[PDB]
Amino acid sequence: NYQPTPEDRFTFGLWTVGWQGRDPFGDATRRALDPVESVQRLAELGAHGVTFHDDDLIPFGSSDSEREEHVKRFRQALDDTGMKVPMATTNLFTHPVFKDGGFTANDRDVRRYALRKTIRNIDLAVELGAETYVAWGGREGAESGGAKDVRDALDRMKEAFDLLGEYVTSQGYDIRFAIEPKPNEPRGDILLPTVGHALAFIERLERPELYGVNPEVGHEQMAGLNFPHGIAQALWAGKLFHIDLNGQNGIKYDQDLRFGAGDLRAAFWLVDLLESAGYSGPRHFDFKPPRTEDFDGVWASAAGCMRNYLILKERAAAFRADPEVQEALRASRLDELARPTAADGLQALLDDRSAFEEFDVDAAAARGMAFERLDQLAMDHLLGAR
Amino acid sequence: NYQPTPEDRFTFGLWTVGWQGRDPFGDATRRALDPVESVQRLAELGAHGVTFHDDDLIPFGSSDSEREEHVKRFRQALDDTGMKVPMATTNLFTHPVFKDGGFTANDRDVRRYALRKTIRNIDLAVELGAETYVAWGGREGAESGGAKDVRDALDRMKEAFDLLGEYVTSQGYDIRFAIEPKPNEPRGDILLPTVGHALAFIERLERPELYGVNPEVGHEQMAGLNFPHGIAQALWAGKLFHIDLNGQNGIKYDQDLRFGAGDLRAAFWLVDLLESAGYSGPRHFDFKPPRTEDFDGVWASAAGCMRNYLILKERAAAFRADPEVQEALRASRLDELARPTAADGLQALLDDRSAFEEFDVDAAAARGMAFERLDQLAMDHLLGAR
Amino acid sequence: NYQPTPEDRFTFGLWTVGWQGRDPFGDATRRALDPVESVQRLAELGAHGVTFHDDDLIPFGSSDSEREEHVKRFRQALDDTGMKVPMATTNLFTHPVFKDGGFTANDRDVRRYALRKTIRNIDLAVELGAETYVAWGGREGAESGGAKDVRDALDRMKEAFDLLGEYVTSQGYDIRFAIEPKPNEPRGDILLPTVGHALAFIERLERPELYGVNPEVGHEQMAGLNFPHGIAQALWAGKLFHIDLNGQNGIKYDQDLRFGAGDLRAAFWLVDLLESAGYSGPRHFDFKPPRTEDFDGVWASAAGCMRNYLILKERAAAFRADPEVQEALRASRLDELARPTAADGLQALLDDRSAFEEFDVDAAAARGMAFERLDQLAMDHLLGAR
Amino acid sequence: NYQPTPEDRFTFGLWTVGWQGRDPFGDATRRALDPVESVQRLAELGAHGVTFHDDDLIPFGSSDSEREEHVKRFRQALDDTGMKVPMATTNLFTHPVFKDGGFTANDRDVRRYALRKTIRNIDLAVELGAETYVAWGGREGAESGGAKDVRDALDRMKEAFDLLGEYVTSQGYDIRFAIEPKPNEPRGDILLPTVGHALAFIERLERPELYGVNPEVGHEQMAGLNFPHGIAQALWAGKLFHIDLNGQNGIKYDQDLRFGAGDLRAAFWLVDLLESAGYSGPRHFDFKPPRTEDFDGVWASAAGCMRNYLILKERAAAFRADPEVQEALRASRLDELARPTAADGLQALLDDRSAFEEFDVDAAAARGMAFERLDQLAMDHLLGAR
Ligand SMILES: [Ca+2]
Ligand SMILES: [Ca+2]
Ligand SMILES: [Ca+2]
Ligand SMILES: [Ca+2]
Ligand SMILES: [Mn+2]
Ligand SMILES: [Mn+2]
Ligand SMILES: [Mn+2]
Ligand SMILES: [Mn+2]
Ligand SMILES: [Mn+2]
Ligand SMILES: [Mn+2]
Ligand SMILES: [Mn+2]
Ligand SMILES: [Mn+2]
Repeated sequence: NYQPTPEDRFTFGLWTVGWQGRDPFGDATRRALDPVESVQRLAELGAHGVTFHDDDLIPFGSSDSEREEHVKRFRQALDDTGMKVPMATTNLFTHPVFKDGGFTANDRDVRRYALRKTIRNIDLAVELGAETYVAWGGREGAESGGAKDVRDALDRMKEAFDLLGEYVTSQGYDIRFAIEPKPNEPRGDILLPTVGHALAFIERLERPELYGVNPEVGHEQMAGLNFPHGIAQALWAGKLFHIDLNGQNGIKYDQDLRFGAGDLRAAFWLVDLLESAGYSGPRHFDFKPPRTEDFDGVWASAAGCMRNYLILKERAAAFRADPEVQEALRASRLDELARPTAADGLQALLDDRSAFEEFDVDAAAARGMAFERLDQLAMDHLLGAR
Repeated sequence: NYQPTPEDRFTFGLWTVGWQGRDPFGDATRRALDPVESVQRLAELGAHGVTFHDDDLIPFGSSDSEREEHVKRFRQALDDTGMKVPMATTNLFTHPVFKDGGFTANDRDVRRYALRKTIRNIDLAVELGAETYVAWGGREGAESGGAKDVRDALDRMKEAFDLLGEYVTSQGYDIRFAIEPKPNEPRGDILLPTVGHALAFIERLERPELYGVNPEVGHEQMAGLNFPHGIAQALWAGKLFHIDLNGQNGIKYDQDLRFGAGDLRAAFWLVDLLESAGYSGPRHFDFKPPRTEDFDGVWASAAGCMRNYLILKERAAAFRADPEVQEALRASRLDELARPTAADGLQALLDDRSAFEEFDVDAAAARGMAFERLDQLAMDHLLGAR
Repeated sequence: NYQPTPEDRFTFGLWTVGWQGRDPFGDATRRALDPVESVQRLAELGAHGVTFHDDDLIPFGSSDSEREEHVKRFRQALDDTGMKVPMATTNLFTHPVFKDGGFTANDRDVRRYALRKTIRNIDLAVELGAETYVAWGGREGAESGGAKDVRDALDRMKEAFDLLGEYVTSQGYDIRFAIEPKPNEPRGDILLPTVGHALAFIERLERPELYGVNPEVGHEQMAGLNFPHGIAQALWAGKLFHIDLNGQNGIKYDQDLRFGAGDLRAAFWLVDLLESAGYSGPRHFDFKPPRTEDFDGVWASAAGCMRNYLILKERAAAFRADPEVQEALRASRLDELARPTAADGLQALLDDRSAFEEFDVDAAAARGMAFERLDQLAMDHLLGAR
Repeated sequence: NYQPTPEDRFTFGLWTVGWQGRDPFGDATRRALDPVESVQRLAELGAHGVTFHDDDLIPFGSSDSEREEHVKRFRQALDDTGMKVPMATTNLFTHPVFKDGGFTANDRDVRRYALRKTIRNIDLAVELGAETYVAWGGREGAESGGAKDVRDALDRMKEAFDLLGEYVTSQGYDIRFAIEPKPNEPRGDILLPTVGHALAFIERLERPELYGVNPEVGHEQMAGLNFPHGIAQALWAGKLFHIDLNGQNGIKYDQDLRFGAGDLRAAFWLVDLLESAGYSGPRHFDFKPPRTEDFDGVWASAAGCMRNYLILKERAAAFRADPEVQEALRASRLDELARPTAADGLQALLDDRSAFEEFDVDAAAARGMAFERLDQLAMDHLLGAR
């Protein structure tokens, strides 16, 4: 049951199943994976494609011949499996040069390098067919207040993204950017810490249409925020270009659990929203198989990502299609929420005694919203307890 | 020492010093205050002005004669003291009619009422000289996923704010709006939960220039965010129209402690930023004297708000003016953060071998940022330990 | 399906379904309920019993004749329905006299009053058949550091609980105490903030056997803790005398959602643990129907508490009984976790070369734990997706 | 000013100043330090001593000759400087063998190994003069519910600590154990997650007098708890055997900032408590110089730890000695908090009409606590603004 196929558009980063298990208190628990092997194993599980940071595919410091060979082998794996590469990104966080940032490093020479590194990989992303180029500015931020003037850093961040937009447009590329928020970790505070901050920033870029967000479940939950609500605001803005799916337990370090783990009900409401909104992008998993696992456990955890999406998709669809739930949604006035407040216009509102002098506030206040009955229908559907 | 005067522009809501101490587990511990008495007592402490929700000044349900009389008495107090009213707002949260929201209530008739209530108070705010009209949508949101379609609610929220902008423009008023984020409480999740989400939303209003944010220290800290960073992003966007100053200890219920309490170092960095940026708006306190206090303690806590601002202003100024700190800022490359990354242009960057093929990554990585020395200078200045 | 009956031992506080919906930003949205009516309505839903604070049953300030009459009517309702009263407690938080605490108020006369108030209600609890007397010290704590010397407050708290133990023993009562932790709200920080702190404190009481804990799902989750783990530690200590069941979304104000709402997977693991451990106490709900609801919604939300417990009980049982899961538990070495590390004794361990000089660390490190496969079996069982 | 000397008892782990800066998203930014060099540099800053994990001093896997040589060199550095070694600990977290735990690993052979590893290092700790042996069970816990039966794991944890107590007693050693709580990271949830849970656990060990806690500032703050309050409870229990000092900003990953950074007011109240209680143990820093720093910044950050302690010690002493503050403490009834509630005894309390029938609740409720004035005196003292 709940068997994924490539038509489900499930994608995985190389760095997900390839995570060796190092952590700040721990050494690797797994050997490195060849990207060719992860392409093959993901395909066999029913994935649609893979994504990469530059340095996941090509070791940092490679010669041009080494680079060609890594890319050749990867392309052969993609061709052998039918896997796609819908998204790529830059690693602007691992190398010590990026310890104060890439695009917002205090050192100008590092900012210029970060841009050159990114632009080299945009070209490769396009080679490989990617439609989206993600940017997670994990090193952009500070541990102390004097270290980083945030106005100046936002000026630098805008320059960087505007240069990248100039570049793609100069080359005639179709690729679009997706900025990935995170509130903290590895920096004490990261710039553009939530979906909202990233959306706001994009509106000040010179070509805003080229940029959207890549929200990650666990990242918004590291700020205690409602991930489905943030996704709804990104969809409302027309900016959900890509998404990272995983699990998180609240406010703590970035756990990157498999999707469905962590906050299960938020996963249900997320799937419900993506499906009802007709989101057409990749269902991408940015997760890490726990370091307790061997390779068999890596593949089990990846399979579980997809399985849980498909279970939740079935249950959300059944919820929305249930006449009893449709009834309950009307009883809770979700239909009224979707109608304009004052399509009659401002003057008409001002002249409507039913809106003020003759509004019976107590009668309106007495009306229950019937939200608990609706929510228990939702729970019953999620649990298969109807 | 650190004596405030009206020229410091310190303001207080009527509902701050007037908070009777009810909480969800507790009855009032203080009698209600007459607004006239709080105007007088605040003036005597050196405040510049006061702010109000409609229902703080005029009891809900008042007749026109009662309303005139409440306003008359308040105006006399303002005239007796020289206090100003720079901001007002609407109470769209206390009355049970607003239990599912004002502007985004599922019930359309409630949304229309909320707008009429607001517009009546805009007129009064303008009467009294207010430059800013705040909106805190504390009831906008949900406890469960099916109860609120956030796309539809954002459509309703945009209609509401666009109608308010149509109204002010129709009347020729100069007043501008400031949306106050909060992530949760009283709703399980509140819409526009952070500065970023509110900034993003404003960009989609029909007349965005009429709207900014009213960030509150404790609200961003309820999401674990860096309040000075969020203020910097609001300043970068040109949208810091007003601010609420108070204290909070992290991620928990909204504490509304006096300013300086809660996160003291964040208070220092906030003041440093407001002063270095030349923020010219009110320094408004949205706080609650703890319910342990009698009226003497109310006034002590209000005085402490202002005192702590003035202490932190002195220390931040001394930090920035210290030649030793100026030196340390250059050593940490804060000067370089403020210069353009690539004013030479994209092509020039692309053709600069110093940015890639001949960039010595290891040499750059070895350079320490010197942030800890800078931060300990900051600590020494804050503590008066230089 | 999932129909509760009194044999399931589900209990509710009067203050749960009777919550009028006041909050710190909001007035009541529901009328007060007569305890007689809530007894009747709960019984009809299949509840086993009810619990009370003194002031829920007898208005504060009642005369002896009024008190007798309130108790008479309540007893008639209990007799009419077959409902039980397994637990009672004291309200040491609503009245302004308790603004700095009951048992740890700085004012000694308040501490003495708090004790007298409690002892009066212990007598009534015993009258009504209660086996457990809960104490939630919601006002014990501080908003500022100088206000409360915690060593001195713990001395006062120990005196108070030791006096209560002297009292029950003097009267020959069988009732036992259960201390309910909470980390914050209404105080900035509450004393005994978690299960662990309360367990530790109990060990220093003069008659520790008389005292256990009453952990509440949402309270431990307000500190970001794992509620099932804390329950396991209370069970390990022999101290789970009572429990409060509800839902919470992480680190924020105390939400008191219906059980099953909030962290659904934690609810599953909680039920699994209570049932596998053979917890024999009440399954008590300390929840609040959201203030959006009318009375119909109150009863729906109460019914949902019980329904969700029963669904999760079925799924947890099925998980543990599945041979495939039993296999997976052995593959993950849960059997080995349950065997003694060194029943051979210290000397034997010291002389065992297999434990050190000849332990093959790499071979052991290579063994995967198989936890992800186990967890996806758990997920499949919870969702009814096997 | 604020110059530390060895008599201040400041200590540092080798792993603090020696942290190379690896993090889960980042490679090392600093070379490894020779322990000899850190001993020398710490001594020159005015430190009293150093602490170590086994694997900080002796590379994992060393031969007996290599081990002797590492220890010889370290002892020479200690002798050259007069530095002490008051505490040591075991690394039961870095090596992949410990991926599911040391003492509570599911694999029994790993649990036995963990014990042998610890016991070898206890012997060395004693060699070097240590009085305290810390245990931080960072790998004890789980990412999923089925992986770890917490009752069984606590049985294993108790066996392990009881075996260690048998060992020290068999050898006639004076050393005592200190269990270090942490709520999460690297495991999704860690067992014994707070001071309270560890204190409770200790009471169930066979020789409880041999065990205390080693609380860390940032760890309790990762659960949003009040660190000074938790320290007060550990002192009340007689169990503050050691402490880890650092800084943290709330609920997020373990930051390990220098002491004084993070929550500054909590640092002030902590110092106030340690000094007023006469804590006589090491003032140990478990911190990490941020990876932005070079070696000069490492030493600056270490110096700042000590400086901030000494500043806060001066300010706390001045607060407590100020007659004005002494007055304010009496006005807030801190004197009354320290007197017994009912030294007259239970019967006397029961017969005291002033405690109930003739207690004037309203008069008592009207009395303000004067906490805000007290707290602003505290703020003025901290800031040097008296
Ligand atoms: Ca889950
Ligand atoms: Ca403070
Ligand atoms: Ca749930
Ligand atoms: Ca600080
Ligand atoms: Mn992540
Ligand atoms: Mn991601
Ligand atoms: Mn607030
Ligand atoms: Mn506010
Ligand atoms: Mn609760
Ligand atoms: Mn409770
Ligand atoms: Mn730490
Ligand atoms: Mn530590």
